[PDB]
Amino acid sequence: LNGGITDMLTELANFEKNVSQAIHKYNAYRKAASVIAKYPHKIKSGAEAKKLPGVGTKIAEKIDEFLATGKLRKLEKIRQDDTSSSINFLTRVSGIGPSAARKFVDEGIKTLEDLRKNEDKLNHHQRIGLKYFGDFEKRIPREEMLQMQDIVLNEVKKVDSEYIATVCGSFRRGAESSGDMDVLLTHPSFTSESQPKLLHQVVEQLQKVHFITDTLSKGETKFMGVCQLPSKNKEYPHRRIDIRLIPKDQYYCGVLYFTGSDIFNKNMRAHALEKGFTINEYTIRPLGGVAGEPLPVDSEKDIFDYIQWKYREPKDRSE
DNA sequence: CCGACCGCGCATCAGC
DNA sequence: GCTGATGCGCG
DNA sequence: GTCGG
Repeated sequence: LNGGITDMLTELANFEKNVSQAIHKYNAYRKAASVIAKYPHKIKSGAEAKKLPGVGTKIAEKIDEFLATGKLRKLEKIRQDDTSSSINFLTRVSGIGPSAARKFVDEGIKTLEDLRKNEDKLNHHQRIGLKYFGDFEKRIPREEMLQMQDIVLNEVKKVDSEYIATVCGSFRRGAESSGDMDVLLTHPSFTSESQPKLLHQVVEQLQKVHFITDTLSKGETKFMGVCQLPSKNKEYPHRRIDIRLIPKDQYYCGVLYFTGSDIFNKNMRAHALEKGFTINEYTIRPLGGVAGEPLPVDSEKDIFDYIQWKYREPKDRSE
């Protein structure tokens, strides 16, 4: 409906973040693009959009110019500037942030090919990001997710039956396609007052059956890496998977949190306020304005009960 | 007018 | 070698 | 860049 405007804003956001290294402007722009995309009328002026939360005076000028001229002068000058367009592109490589990008580009490294020539100048995460540059930008069709979940839940169940695993993200809301695979893991012998190699044991199994192919980073609670579905002798693209081990007594707060949507938790985090509780990523604690101890949570329903809110199916949690 | 705008786990580096 | 800072990715 | 205290 307003495809141009939201593209323009998203270009602007990518540029403040990657090139100006001004992350707050980056979120301001995308915030603005977020609300404008969710606007059931074709915007007809800057002023019109100004009535929106997240759209201020400056973005309003840009919308008038884009509407009037079909382009934005600021963006043009930016696209025809090799430095900032080459820094902006390099960040598409996982492991290359604003700072690394600019660094490379200062010393001539501008392209994927320049990166291959210089593999010896990238860290491990970066090498892997370079390797799977195309694959990481692909979306994961649901029926692959489904198939991926099956192996992950299946291989966890096989290390120790007490393991609990939940693939969250938009996928848990039944979105047709995901961007990565986010699994939350926990285990009875693991609380806020508590085994030695719980995550490891599971990452290994998944490696042992050739499902996990590369590790970006791995510690006692968070795993970031790459996986791939087996094929029938045209191989599947490689995909990003995170795996997070969480204490059992905060597990379900976790699940609720990493299921979103961002907006659903917003209207919930800030509805539980009305009713006298503070929800966060870890716990639901009561308010006295001082927060008491965390309450027991045995499921997602429990959290919904505390704020006496009707339970909302992950699917219907779009907002 | 002026500061907030999430803040955390892991990898790596800067400074001893 | 150790400790704290920084970069990066991510709900 | 936009917001709200």
